[PDB]
Amino acid sequence: ALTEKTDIFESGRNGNPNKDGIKSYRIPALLKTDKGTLIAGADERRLHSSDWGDIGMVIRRSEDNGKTWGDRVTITNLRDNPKASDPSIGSPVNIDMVLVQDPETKRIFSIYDMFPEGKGIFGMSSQKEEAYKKIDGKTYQILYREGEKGAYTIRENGTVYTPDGKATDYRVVVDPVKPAYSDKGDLYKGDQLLGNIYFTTNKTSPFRIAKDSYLWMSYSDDDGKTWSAPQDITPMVKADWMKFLGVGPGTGIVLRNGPHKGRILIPVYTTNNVSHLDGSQSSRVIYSDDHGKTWHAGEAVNDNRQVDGQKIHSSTMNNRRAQNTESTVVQLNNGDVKLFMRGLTGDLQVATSKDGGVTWEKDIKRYPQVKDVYVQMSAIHTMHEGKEYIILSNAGGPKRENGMVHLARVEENGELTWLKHNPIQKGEFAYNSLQELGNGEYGILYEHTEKGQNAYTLSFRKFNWEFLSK
Amino acid sequence: ALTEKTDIFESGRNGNPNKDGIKSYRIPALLKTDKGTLIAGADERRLHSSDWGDIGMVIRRSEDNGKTWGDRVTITNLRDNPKASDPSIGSPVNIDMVLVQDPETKRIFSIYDMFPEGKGIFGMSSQKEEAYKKIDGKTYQILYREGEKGAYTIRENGTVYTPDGKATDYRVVVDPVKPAYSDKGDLYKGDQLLGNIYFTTNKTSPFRIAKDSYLWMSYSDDDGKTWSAPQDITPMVKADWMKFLGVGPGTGIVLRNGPHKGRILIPVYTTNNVSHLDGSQSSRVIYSDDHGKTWHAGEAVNDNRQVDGQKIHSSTMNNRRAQNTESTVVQLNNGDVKLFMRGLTGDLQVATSKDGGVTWEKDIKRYPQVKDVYVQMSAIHTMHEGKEYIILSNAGGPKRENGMVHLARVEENGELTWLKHNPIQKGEFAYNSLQELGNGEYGILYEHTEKGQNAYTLSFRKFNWEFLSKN
Ligand SMILES: [Cl-]
Ligand SMILES: [Cl-]
Repeated sequence: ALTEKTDIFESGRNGNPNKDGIKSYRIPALLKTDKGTLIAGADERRLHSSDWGDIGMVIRRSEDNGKTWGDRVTITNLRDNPKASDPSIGSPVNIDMVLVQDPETKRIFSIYDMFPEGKGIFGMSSQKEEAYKKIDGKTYQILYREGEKGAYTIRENGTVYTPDGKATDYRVVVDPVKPAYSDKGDLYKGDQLLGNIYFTTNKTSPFRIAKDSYLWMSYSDDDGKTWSAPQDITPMVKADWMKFLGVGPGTGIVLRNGPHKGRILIPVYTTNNVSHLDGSQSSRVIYSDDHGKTWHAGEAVNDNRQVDGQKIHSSTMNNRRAQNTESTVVQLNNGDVKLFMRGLTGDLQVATSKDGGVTWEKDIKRYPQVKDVYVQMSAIHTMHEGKEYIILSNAGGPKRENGMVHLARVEENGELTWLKHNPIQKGEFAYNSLQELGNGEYGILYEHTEKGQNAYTLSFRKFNWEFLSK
Repeated sequence: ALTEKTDIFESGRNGNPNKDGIKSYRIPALLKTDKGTLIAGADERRLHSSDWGDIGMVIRRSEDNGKTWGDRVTITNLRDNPKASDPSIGSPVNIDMVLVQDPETKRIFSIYDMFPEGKGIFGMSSQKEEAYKKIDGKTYQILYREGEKGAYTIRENGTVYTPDGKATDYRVVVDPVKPAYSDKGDLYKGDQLLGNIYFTTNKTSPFRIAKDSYLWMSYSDDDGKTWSAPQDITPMVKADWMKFLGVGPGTGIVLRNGPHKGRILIPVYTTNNVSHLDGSQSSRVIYSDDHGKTWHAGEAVNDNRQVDGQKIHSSTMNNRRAQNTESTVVQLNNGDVKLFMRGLTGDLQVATSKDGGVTWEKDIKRYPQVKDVYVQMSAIHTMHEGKEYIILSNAGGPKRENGMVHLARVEENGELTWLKHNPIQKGEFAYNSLQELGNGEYGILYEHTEKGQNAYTLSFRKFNWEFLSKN
């Protein structure tokens, strides 16, 4: 009914690095592929457990349904700034991935956040720094040059142009070739390596990008074995008013029925400049209708939402308790999309979209049957048999402890009735990612610590329907 | 050397309406056309002097260099909400115009603010209400229906579409036909008038637009005698983060030299949602390179501006003293654009663009020679014999009093050397608009009160180089 845990990504112990020199792993994502492979994704947090520092986006693959696992594959690992005073905040940062496979092209996507060097999200500029300029139709990333106000641009082949549109002999590595693409952003003047556009302190080159918040995507066409260079999808989805835009980590979906069948959905959330992380964190999805080539932002659950007898909008809100942050997305058989959102009510909050994740119904449903201690969760659609269910996993509480697997029935109505609640991991429990394995089996990859382990070790268990019904 | 004043728009006295039932006139704009005609524009503020209520955008024409003036022509006058409880805030509002003529096509433009019914800018929603939606390449105005969350849209022919994209039996008057276009926004079902999409209280129809801030444009091809229906240019220029976006009233310009020759420049200013009117008012220009067909926003003077050793951006700033609001724009012979900005320093603030108004130099120049009491100003380029000058008019102070005309030599590098400072109106003096008349003689339309006149009566005077040069 329930396997012992197998550690997939092992953290160090007692504040020290593990044998691989890594203190921490965080942020599990779990994906069952068309070939039957399991892909387990994580942040490899080398220096410490926080959402900054030197972090690699990594996966391991299992070809035997989770029994054994191959070598870590590093998707992306931006190089640290060797001149940074504080190495703990001294590297351009990637954190938080969402995995999903396109069932038609078989292409697998990892979408994750990026910040230039600094304390991650806390390293964003206090005043807006424009990150992109649209020139004669084409969108280019901006560079700021030491002691100058104007917006330089990174154009084709990575040639840097002056604010007034003249090509310089500066070049940015826009087609990285090094393992894990560690050369991305390197800045050259002709033949000479000068620095990196993602460095923001003690710079040895003239140029840096905006101190803002970015969304990157890498893809695999060989079942997770190798990965493309990162693709900067930010300007496709990030509105000018948005401060932070980041993923709700875990595993995204592809709509399997209705008019929008084939659409890829990725949970994300934003903040605004009015109240940032204090009162504006707002869930939504981004989506692709062309197999991951182009991306669009849906509306926020909080857009024109009625809260306490007054309307709010994700761009202007300042309401701590009306926030909804990281989320997990499921499509029902009736075509409706459900968004389960981390928040501050103490119980489960759920939004419904009838147009394939573009807009949301006027009310958020709350379920007091499922506690929410303000931590990430994952949920998946499952059939059994053939009655419709959703499995949702998160911390039971009262703190981030006692991992639970919750079973809901989806009524002919679209409503959910919570039937079963079963512990899956005693002790520390935080982020997690569920997947159907087939033949009545399910897998979960989750954050837990024991025996002095640093936050966190990511471990894998399998369970079956008999476990669910307990 | 200086004519006596001719009142062009006369306010009421002692808080009462004038003979035409109008309490107030405000916001002068003066335009010398290609034909020599003088167009004088204003807000005709019927009920009171404030930036809301029942206001018409009006002009008068002078064909003899300001001696006689014709009848008032009303460009736009949205109808009031007949069911509003408080008539003082009971009408959709237009305020604040900028005039300009395209020297090539001879088209004359009037660009002005619009708000739905309410207390003008103070009637904007406290949270963002989306005003436009893009669907299959086309941008549509949104309508909101009582008790429903979703965005209805006004599509082709004014037909209202449901949020899920189906045609309804409702239609909006998108091509208004009544005098001063007072039927604009009327909401019909079949042939029955139900109400108006600009009404926000005590509505008789199901739909209203976003409670936001809009920019409208009307044009004339017959020297100001008649005007087009208003064109909503907002979606071309208003970024998602912007709260207010409104004109810096007066007279805009067309660049006459350099790589951007022919560009129409219209001063505007924005606020953001972080500090709105308290800490974010920020000047910029909108512009057209295709004779007014399409419009674009330049960057703010405040965008990536260093202020006390720290950067600000117009979209995020909260700095009262760093604001710049209504402004007046001039192009120099060297091609630089100068933006003279209303602000809170006590003296003249000037920004410079080297790229035809799109981006601004890192420094704002302050000129101690010219006082600024926190009020609108105007400035024009002028050639004399033929050396290059700017004339700038505003209140000399200490309050909104003593209208001055300021003369600057423009130096080869674009610096301004202030030469002369002459009073042009004792007592009350506020908004104003200068033009070159020819000789050189010069005209000015300005706000002033005397004899108990309500804020304001707008008057016209001429002056010559001899009054300008006065020691
Ligand atoms: Cl560098
Ligand atoms: Cl109505």
